[PDB]
Amino acid sequence: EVLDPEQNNTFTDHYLDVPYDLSKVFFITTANTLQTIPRPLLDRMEVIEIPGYTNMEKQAIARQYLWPKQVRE
Amino acid sequence: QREYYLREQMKAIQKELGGEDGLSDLEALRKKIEEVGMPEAVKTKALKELDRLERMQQGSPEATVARTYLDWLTEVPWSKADPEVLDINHTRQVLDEDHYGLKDVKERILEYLAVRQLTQGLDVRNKAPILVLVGPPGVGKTSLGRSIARSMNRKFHRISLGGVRDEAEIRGHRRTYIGAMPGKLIHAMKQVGVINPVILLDEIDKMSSDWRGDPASAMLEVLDPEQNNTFTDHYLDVPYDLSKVFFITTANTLQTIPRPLLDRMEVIEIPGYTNMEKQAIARQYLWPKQVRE
Amino acid sequence: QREYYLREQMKAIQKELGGEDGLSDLEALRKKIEEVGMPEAVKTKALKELDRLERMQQGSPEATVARTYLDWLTEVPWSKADPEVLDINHTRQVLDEDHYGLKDVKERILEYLAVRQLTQGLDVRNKAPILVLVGPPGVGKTSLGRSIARSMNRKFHRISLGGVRDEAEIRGHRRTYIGAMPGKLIHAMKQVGVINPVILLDEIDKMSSDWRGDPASAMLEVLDPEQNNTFTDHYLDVPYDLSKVFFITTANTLQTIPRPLLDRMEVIEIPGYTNMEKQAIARQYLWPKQVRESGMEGRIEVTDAAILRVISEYTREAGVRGLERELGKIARKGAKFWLEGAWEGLRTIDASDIPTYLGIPRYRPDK
Amino acid sequence: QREYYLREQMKAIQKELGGEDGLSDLEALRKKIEEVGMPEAVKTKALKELDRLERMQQGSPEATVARTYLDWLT
Amino acid sequence: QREYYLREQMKAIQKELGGEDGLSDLEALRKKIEEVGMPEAVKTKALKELDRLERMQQGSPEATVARTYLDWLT
Ligand SMILES: Nc1ncnc2c1ncn2[C@@H]1O[C@H](COP(=O)(O)OP(=O)(O)OP(O)(O)=S)[C@@H](O)[C@H]1O
Ligand SMILES: Nc1ncnc2c1ncn2[C@@H]1O[C@H](COP(=O)(O)OP(=O)(O)OP(O)(O)=S)[C@@H](O)[C@H]1O
Repeated sequence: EVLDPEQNNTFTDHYLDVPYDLSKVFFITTANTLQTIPRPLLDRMEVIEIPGYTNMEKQAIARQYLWPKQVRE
Repeated sequence: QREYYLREQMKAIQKELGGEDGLSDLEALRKKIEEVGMPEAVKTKALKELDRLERMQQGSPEATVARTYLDWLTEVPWSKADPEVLDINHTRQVLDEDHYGLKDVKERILEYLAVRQLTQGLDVRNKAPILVLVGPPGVGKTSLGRSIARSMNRKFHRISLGGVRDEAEIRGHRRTYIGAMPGKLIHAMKQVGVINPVILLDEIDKMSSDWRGDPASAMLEVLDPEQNNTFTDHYLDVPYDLSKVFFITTANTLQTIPRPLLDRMEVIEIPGYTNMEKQAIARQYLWPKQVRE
Repeated sequence: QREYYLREQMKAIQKELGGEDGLSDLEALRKKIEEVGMPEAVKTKALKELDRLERMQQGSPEATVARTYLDWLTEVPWSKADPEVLDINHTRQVLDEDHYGLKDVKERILEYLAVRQLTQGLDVRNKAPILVLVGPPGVGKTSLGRSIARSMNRKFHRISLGGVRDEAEIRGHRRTYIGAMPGKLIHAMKQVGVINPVILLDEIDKMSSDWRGDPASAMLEVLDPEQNNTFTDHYLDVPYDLSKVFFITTANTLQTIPRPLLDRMEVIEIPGYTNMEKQAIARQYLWPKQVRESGMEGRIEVTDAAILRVISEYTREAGVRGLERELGKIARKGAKFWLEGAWEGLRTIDASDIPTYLGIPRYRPDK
Repeated sequence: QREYYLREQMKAIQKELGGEDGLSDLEALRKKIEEVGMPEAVKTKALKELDRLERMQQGSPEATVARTYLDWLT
Repeated sequence: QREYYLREQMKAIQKELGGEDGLSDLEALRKKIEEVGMPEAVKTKALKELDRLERMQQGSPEATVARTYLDWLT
């Protein structure tokens, strides 16, 4: 009910007996596999797969982000 | 002369300690009970508990309980209804404006209207359908409910039963308790103004069911096609008829519905679309929507 | 002190509602208490609570509690019963008008009536059996309650126990609370006017438990025929007799009924219907009521072979809700065909015209 | 009579703290219930709950539920 | 003497707001304890939970708990 992209204009919990509007809120959900998400819940979300890094972009991350941070701390 | 002079004295005592109520709106409740619906046993017990509020004094914490019971009892509709639409062609037009395909559901609605045309007063039973729409996760069977409700010129209200686990959400709590009020059905019948709504029960196959909470066995006598004209709440203790309510329920599978609840409902399969149907849906419903937005 | 003075004059006016408030109380209820006919200990408790409903003033929150407890104690039936039937042939003829088949249940009811009519002098008898109807969904369990109650010329009341979780529905709350109502059983006894109704307790196998106990423990008190003659709720502080009530209960399976309840019950199983039984109850019961409700009577009919087609090739069940949904579908299609051009007389639906009305068959017959 | 005068004194204290302040509670909630941009179908429920609240007892076990509900709405 | 003097005052007040001995309680269920059993520790405990029902309000929930307790212990 909270992630339905057509019907979350009217979300109703049990304490507030009124419909509340959740259509403007930017949801970002995080997972690490898709197999344990039930199929009606997976259909409501847009998938973006982040694959894992190669060695030269690991070098770029280590030069530009990780090593100055570990030096300052 | 003497008895209405006695009324003059009690009026003097009342308005010198008047609350702008206690004689200003108790008799408004007296007028409002008698003018709206309310079969005879209900109005007898209602006037019985109306004449035993007047000697509470608000300054009576049980005066709140009785007045809120009366205001749940008078604002739930009794015999107020929307007419049936006779233009079956106009209903066909409005159903074709919203969705592509889906001939089975549309023919079900048009046959309901054809039956309601041939009964223009015959003293027969008027029993509204109880449906379950079953299909794959993407096929539109939630938007179809309010498309039906707009095409028939009826009122619409949606209830989500997706994670509901307690029985106090279908029926209420008793009037004894501090903050009690009825279940979602009586509240939905109060939000809607009539006795002919289209109530979408959003997913009927996802209710929790164990030895510590099973609402799926309290949905029996809500969806019973023979006995839901005497549905009894726990807050209201009068029998209240739900036999005129057009209930549409939705599910993705039939295996997780309890078997005494499944055969209460007429099952309409919605199978999933072919490539020509998806091309037509994409041409005249989805692409103009995305281009506008 | 002004407002004390003012409703002091109001209660002095209440001494002269009609020249007195007595007719509404000491003379309302003192007339109503022996107008009914009530036992002696409850008469003692009623008189020596009207003794202090006498003394107090109206309006104050200690008089409304006592007055509602006196009003609820006056309108519960004490020693008033419907007459007993002495002709079991009339009971057999009434039971055969509402249902078809179901021979063992009907003859068990006739055995109970014969036992109670032959035995009215030894005073161990006349404990009514706690009947349990067990079967698949769709067989006539719930309808037999009203059919049996019409057969014995008694009054009927149905209580649904499908999702009852609180124990305060069976046995109520004490009348010292700010809101106070009795249980559902004594409310049902107020609904009927007699001491011997037929109470249908529907779906006893589906009661839910909670903390503060489960309502099966409170249900065991009323449904045990050796302790239900002194049944005590908490609203009424007195024992009440519920031994003359004929209880009928329904269930779908036995494995979820509590063990101290199954030891006091006599199960009667309803097996499910064969095809000849299904077409008999479709000729006699389902098809006329599906044609009346469509407004198509005198305009469309169906043969026996067509009903056998509908049973064999479109249903797989034990009950008959699906069969009447199919017959209602045929009546709807006829009602829609009527509006797009009428006919005279009545057309008769044959077994070769069924796929026009119901579509492609969904089960294949054996050959 | 002494403690009657005591409770009557403290009731006189609470009905005017500074100049007024006796009714800053429900009148401030009446202001706040219309300063926010609620839909009308929620405003009707809120005003009916507040009118049902204003007859009650200040400090009842049945008043704090309604006041907490109105606070969650505001 | 002081027992039936102060209870004589109990009687003389309860006679008009109660029409003579009220409820048959409060003097002779005091005598029903000595005619059944009992160990003396049980007897003094019964007298202690008996004498707390003396002035406590009739129509209150705690009194009924104490009432059924001393009636079932009897
Ligand atoms: N035939 C159709 N014509 C037009 N729009 C359609 C059609 N079928 C589906 N849609 C659209 O598809 C979307 C999904 O509809 P939903 O009713 O939400 O599907 P749903 O089956 O109810 O999802 P769940 O997971 O089963 S609750 C909606 O925006 C519909 O408008
Ligand atoms: N032998 C029969 N003769 C006539 N009508 C019957 C017969 N058996 C069943 N029916 C009808 O079948 C319908 C279903 O009856 P019910 O008693 O409500 O079923 P049920 O056994 O109570 O089902 P559940 O799921 O346990 S509530 C009613 O309309 C009955 O009139």
